[PDB]
Amino acid sequence: WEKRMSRSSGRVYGSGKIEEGKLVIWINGDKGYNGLAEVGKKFEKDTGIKVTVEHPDKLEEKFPQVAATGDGPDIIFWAHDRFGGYAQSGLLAEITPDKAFQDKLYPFTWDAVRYNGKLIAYPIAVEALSLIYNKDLLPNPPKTWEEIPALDKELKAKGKSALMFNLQEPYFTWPLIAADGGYAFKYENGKYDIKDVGVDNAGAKAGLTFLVDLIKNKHMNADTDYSIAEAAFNKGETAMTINGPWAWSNIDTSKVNYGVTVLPTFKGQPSKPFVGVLSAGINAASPNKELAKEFLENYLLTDEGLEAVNKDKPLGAVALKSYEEELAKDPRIAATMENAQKGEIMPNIPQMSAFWYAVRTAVINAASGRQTVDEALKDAQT
Ligand SMILES: OC[C@H]1O[C@H](O[C@H]2[C@H](O)[C@@H](O)[C@@H](O)O[C@@H]2CO)[C@H](O)[C@@H](O)[C@@H]1O
Repeated sequence: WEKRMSRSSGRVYGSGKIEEGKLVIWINGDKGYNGLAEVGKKFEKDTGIKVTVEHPDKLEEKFPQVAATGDGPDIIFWAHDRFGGYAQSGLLAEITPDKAFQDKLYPFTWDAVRYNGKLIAYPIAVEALSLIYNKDLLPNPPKTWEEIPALDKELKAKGKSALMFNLQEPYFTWPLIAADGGYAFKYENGKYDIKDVGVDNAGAKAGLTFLVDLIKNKHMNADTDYSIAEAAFNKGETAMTINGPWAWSNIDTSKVNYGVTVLPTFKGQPSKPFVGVLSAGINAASPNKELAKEFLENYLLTDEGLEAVNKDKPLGAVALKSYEEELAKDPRIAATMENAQKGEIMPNIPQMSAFWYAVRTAVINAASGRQTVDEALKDAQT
């Protein structure tokens, strides 16, 4: 009864699900996938190996599902935080760059893709949220979160608003939650403590309460998502937004005269955005691991490869030492680094998936009023 009702009963996955002799790459739709496809086409021109870049919706949830059956892309791009879960499930190949190649990338970026002593992805770029502001509406961005309500009252009189950003993904609210003490998992003595979650302490509660108060006082709307905030800022309807380097391209196209700067402080403390390392993992069921290695090491992670992607959508602070130096001049990147400094590198442990889902629910429910801050964060905690 037990076996025969389960899909696992005498189950052997089919062969040839992932096509040998080509590369399929998944990357998020807010990244420079058209630029990545340019690198892929160069690879095809040189080597005859076709590269297909796709940007599926919710790829970070689709990948573990399809890869578990030996299907999916040869290469998956995502922030490093999801990869430990993939690795634990046996979905990622350990990557084997030689010492010469490892020397080309910053050591801390290799650390972000290390799991149980193994490298499980290639690091590409360091991402951190910054405060983005309309210099025409706001020549001087606020130093503190606390002064934003007063700013909104000013701009509401002019038919504008102070601030809009994605409230549907907890990634964007985390800088405020972590500012005065909130944390995900406590890193102590070489390991994250999965029983030590800091989403319901005094600091986290204070931060989320300030967010909820902004909404209660009609300075923000609870259902604002990525597209709503991006559209509003790039139309010049709101003075500020919170976003990463990938967003700069659309603002460059917009008519907005904008700047990128340090996130405001909360209770005198710097906002602490979670830092992500955009990373490329190789599917453990791929028959093309040698092709993937060649593409990633000798085509993408070069000055020419990163330039192609960066020209589509800015990567931020790239992990490649040689190319990072060329872009260090950019004040937007400098601001990105400053915020990344003040923040924390995301854990990559398998528990991150559940953590993000819990905090997503908590932030959405607190913001919309489905739950109080105390109720919401209590649930998020273990
Ligand atoms: O909001 C939870 C979400 O946060 C992070 O995702 C970021 C990603 O790192 C960025 O590159 C960009 O695409 O925005 C995303 C948020 O919408 C985590 O990496 C992710 O695992 C988590 O679910």
